[PDB]
Amino acid sequence: PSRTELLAEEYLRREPQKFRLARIARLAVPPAYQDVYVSPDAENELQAFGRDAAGRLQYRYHPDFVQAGALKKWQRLTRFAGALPTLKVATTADLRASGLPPRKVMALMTRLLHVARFRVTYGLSTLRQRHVVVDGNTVTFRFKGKHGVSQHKATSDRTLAANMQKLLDLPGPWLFQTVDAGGGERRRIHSTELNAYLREVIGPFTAKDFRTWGGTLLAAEYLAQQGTESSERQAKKVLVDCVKFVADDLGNTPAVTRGSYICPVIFDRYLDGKVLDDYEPRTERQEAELEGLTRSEGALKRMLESERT
Repeated sequence: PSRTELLAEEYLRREPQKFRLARIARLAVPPAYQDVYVSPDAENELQAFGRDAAGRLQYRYHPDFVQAGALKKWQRLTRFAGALPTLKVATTADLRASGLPPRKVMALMTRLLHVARFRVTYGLSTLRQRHVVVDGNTVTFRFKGKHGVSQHKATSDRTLAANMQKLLDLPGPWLFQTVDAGGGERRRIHSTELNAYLREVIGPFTAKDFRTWGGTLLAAEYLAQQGTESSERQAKKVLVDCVKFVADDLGNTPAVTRGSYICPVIFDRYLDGKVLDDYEPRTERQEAELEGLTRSEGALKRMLESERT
């Protein structure tokens, strides 16, 4: 199902009465909106959704996402991790579609933003057919990104490779195209269209969250692999190395990477001798809270959660 369809089996339906307190009224959801679902849980990032007068989805978010500087980076990232399982459901629904309809191509792109940390010189939405090489199940991207910075990313996925091969069957130069069955109607997917799709599937989170989350996860994995250091001087040197590694991956400078991409909580922990491993669930309940996340993703979520009071 789609995100809203998945949440429709959970959310309260607006009838002016609600059916399966003052928080809902504060959202000020326009009364003329149709099939309005509102959250029974106060914590949900998506607090309300409904259809406007043109049959378009409209959203009201938790005030924490609209208030100026309401969330620390670690808070935003833990909430983002909570949104990943739902994202996986939504993109799969679109990927099961036949051929190359717009939503399927955008789902493919979204998956690439997630797994490879691309930005939306080139970014994901401006890739050309020359920028991708498919060898069996391996898809390798090589392009010059923002400020001419290197981006080299390889992923192995049968359905990704198969879909990439379908795209490469179309006339170039552009990579991400949607086409009808006959072949006569073909156009590019542009950044505006993709960003709109992201609003649906991950809103209030944005494409940037894939890179802050992904950068933080890559950093945490890097540190876990290197292992802790006894010397403070040495441990801090490892942090500098880690920033360089992640910066190279993300196509950023080290300064911007440490400043904005790697959540510094992971560095605080490392300097105190703690890594991803140390944050694995210790009960069934804890593992259940991490449903839909990978081992590494779940461990990162718990590490970030350790910042809570």
